[PDB]
Amino acid sequence: SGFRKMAFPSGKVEGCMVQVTCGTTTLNGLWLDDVVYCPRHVICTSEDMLNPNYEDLLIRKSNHNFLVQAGNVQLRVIGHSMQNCVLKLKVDTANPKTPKYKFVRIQPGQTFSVLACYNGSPSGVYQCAMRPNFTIKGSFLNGSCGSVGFNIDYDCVSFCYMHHMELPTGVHAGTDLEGNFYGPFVDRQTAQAAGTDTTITVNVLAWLYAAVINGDRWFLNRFTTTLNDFNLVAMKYNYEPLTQDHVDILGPLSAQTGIAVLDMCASLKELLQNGMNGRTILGSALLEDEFTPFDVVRQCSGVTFQ
Amino acid sequence: SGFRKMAFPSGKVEGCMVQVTCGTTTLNGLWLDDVVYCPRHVICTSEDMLNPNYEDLLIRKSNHNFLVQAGNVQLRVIGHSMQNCVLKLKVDTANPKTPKYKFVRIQPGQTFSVLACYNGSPSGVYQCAMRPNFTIKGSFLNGSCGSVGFNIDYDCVSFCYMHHMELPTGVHAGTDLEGNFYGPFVDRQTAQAAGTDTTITVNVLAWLYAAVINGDRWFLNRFTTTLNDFNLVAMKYNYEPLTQDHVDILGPLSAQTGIAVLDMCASLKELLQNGMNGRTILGSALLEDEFTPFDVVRQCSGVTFQ
Ligand SMILES: *[C@](O)(C(=O)N1CC(F)(F)C1)[C@H](C[C@@H]1CCCNC1=O)NC(=O)[C@@H]1[C@@H]2[C@H](CN1C(=O)[C@@H](NC(=O)C(F)(F)F)C(C)(C)C)C2(C)C
Ligand SMILES: *[C@](O)(C(=O)N1CC(F)(F)C1)[C@H](C[C@@H]1CCCNC1=O)NC(=O)[C@@H]1[C@@H]2[C@H](CN1C(=O)[C@@H](NC(=O)C(F)(F)F)C(C)(C)C)C2(C)C
Ligand SMILES: [Cl-]
Repeated sequence: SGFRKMAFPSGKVEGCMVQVTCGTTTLNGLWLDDVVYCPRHVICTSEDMLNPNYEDLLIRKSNHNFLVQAGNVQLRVIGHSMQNCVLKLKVDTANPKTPKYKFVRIQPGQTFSVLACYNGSPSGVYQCAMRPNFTIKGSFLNGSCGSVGFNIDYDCVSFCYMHHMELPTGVHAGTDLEGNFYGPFVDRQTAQAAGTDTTITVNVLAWLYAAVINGDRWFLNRFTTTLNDFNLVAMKYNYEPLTQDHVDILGPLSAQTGIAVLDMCASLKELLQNGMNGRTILGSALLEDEFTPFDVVRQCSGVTFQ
Repeated sequence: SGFRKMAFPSGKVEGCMVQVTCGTTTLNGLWLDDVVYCPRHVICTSEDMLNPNYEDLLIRKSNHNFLVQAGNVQLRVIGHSMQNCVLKLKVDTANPKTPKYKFVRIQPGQTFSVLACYNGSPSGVYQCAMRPNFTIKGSFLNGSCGSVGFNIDYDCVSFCYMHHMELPTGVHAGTDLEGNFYGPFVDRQTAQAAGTDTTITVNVLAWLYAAVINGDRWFLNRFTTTLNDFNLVAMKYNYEPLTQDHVDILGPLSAQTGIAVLDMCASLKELLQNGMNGRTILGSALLEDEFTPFDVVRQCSGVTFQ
């Protein structure tokens, strides 16, 4: 029993983290095979970052201008290219600790683990959700750029996030590993703000199933609803629309608990309209939307990774 | 910016996890050098666990009765001994991935990372606190026994917890790595309950400093208090007494923010007496007591591990 925000074990990713320095700018890189991936603004000074011309700064750089360290080992750069907002440095050494891996662009609502790094070294690990507004609610200090987000499937690391920047309200934006931002952000220091966020409904329902599984069942009412009535009531509270796909995704939890998805929807509608009235669910006084159905299943069914 | 419950990177510990089977009971073991450490009730059947005689069951076991697997590799046991509630299996292979390490018995209030495992494989990682009542609020399914808790200091893993059991209310109990339980629990299936828990005051204050650092400052009042008046008011709310040691421990955060500890104490007193009145601090609607001063410093100063 119990239900915690749980990250994926980080060891496979730890063995991929390097320090990248260019001029006086140092951040983190991801060393896979014989390529180091890092945010392309490693090639800027502070000054430059207000409105940088990245292809101009990069044309003026030679391989030797990039210092890549993996512990007390310098890796010689033998090539470099820019892919969108990500810089690729070819090195003369393939990373022996390269795991089985993919690059995935995740969808709003999907979670991942962030391995927060400084100077190519891990600080710690925690789970995040890609928010509907294409931000994450992270913990990142200066030096954290190049820190990555990932999922593990069994033996395979799916890299989905590389950290670039922090927006007002202390939320975070970055790219997939092909250097395309999530959301409308740009890698320059100018006024940008996150869009107004929404609550990930399917995830809140998953979390309500997690509660039931753990014996926290007070919020279950005797009623059902239609997907129609549910979506109308939830729109008022800034909840995303629940789709039939979302309903189908919730099937495993629904089947495990014997609670139809539209019954849980009725229970949630009552929580939204009536609030929690001094009560907690799974320790929490607010509804949690940063557990996916799969996360709930993994945690409550003990899925592991090799 | 941002403030997340962050675990230590798990890679050093992952390389130490094995599966231990004895008869039909399988759980996790910790492989350091040429010793595998696991809960001693691996040598029980279900039946046995209601009131086991561990030294009797163990005398009837031979080395070969313990199957230790590390991936698709069986490690031959060449010795076995019991230390309190922990079984030590000497194996014929020293673990090549053994990190620099210590065994520490942590104090109530101190945090650690748990690497939750099943069948010797990692499921995920999350942070916990040793509660004043010597339980942790974990996430552990059947098969999780032998999962360990740890801290990383730079390069050195301090192992402080090995998981044994789950109590009513879905909280968890276990041992240090010398097999002594935290708290009054015993490794047998009989009625045991956690003592009534208390809130870790020093940790809540640390978390209030974290909030200030992140710009969440609404709860700061203009007042100060004495350590005396604070401790009287906090006793009513089931908060632990704050000691001068705790005050001294909070010095770094106090100095960084310019807020005296007894001013923060005044702010907290007001929160306890008046509640939060619909407001959140760092995303949270309840006061959080599972971040230590050091955790706050690490996260808000970017301490890393090699
Ligand atoms: C990242 O570049 C980094 O860690 N380092 C080390 C270094 F200084 F050498 C480069 C940082 C990470 C930031 C720093 C503030 C705390 N948390 C973080 O995530 N990224 C940046 O500093 C990026 C790069 C320039 C500006 N910027 C920002 O994050 C800024 N944001 C914005 O301008 C805004 F649009 F509002 F989002 C800043 C104001 C937070 C500094 C780039 C190229 C966008
Ligand atoms: C641990 O032994 C384990 O994971 N495994 C795999 C196995 F079955 F082969 C042995 C489990 C972990 C438990 C299981 C329930 C979910 N979460 C957990 O942490 N530990 C136990 O099962 C221990 C051992 C016998 C009984 N027990 C308990 O946890 C029981 N608790 C109690 O009796 C009580 F005192 F209330 F705390 C149980 C009722 C939760 C099964 C030992 C030797 C104490
Ligand atoms: Cl909360």
